[PDB]
Amino acid sequence: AVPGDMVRIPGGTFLQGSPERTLDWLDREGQAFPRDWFTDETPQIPVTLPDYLIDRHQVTVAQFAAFVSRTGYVTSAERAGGSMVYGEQYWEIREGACWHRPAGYGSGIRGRDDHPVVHISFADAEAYARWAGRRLPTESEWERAATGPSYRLWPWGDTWDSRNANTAEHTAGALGDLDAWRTWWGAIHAVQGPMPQTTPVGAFSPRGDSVDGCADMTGNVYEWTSTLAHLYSPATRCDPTIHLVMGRSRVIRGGSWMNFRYQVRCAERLYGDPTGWSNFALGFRCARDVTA
Repeated sequence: AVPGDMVRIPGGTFLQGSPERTLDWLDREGQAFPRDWFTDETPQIPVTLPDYLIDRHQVTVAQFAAFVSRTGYVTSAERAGGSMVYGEQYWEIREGACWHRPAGYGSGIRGRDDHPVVHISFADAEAYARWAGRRLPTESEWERAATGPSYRLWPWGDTWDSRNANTAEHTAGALGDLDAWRTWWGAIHAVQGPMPQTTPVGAFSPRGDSVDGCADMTGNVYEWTSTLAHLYSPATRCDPTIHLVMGRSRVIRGGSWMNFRYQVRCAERLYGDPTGWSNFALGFRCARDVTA
């Protein structure tokens, strides 16, 4: 039996990572990051997986609330008294920030039932998945579900469309140019506070869905995987801050509402501190062996 809220990814072998021509092309595009910020996607490696199950949607607020309701679970951020938000200029600790106070004391989740839940630490996410009789996806399971059985830049193919997902490409597009966006970012912080601009899970289906049926693998919230940060070959060379977290951080995928197109690709790698750190743009979805 396959649960109604999961989809079945068929087993096979796929090329995990990004080919050299993609990095060449990002080098040509006038985007910020030097090449060695993307080299942790290289070289591509053959990865064999069985059939496996992955959630169609990111875990929502309403689902996390049911978990807390029935178990009494207290999240890392609650224990710490705060959690990260992106402020006027930098990431910041926000007092009281947590899944039910996404912007800290004075905010709430009224009417965001079906949005992805955020301020989820690595341990929060594993606790939920365990309770649900499931687990986190590995990095390999996540990427295969995003790119499909052959390589593509985004879940829907190689041509960007700001309409297919919840990213900053939409919002900057609407305000007219990257400058009006930065102004806007500043202005909405003054009053409103640091509110996540999440969207209801599945709101862009089927446009932005992956080939196997996963929604929001692009943008909305970052997503935890169970994979400890590692290079695809021992000779891969990246920015020293990426090397620094290898073997310590867990892998975070998908990009978020805050990202532009190159940080929401199927193969983009990000990393997070698994020991209690969390932030207002990071959640998760679950996965399962076909047979538990």
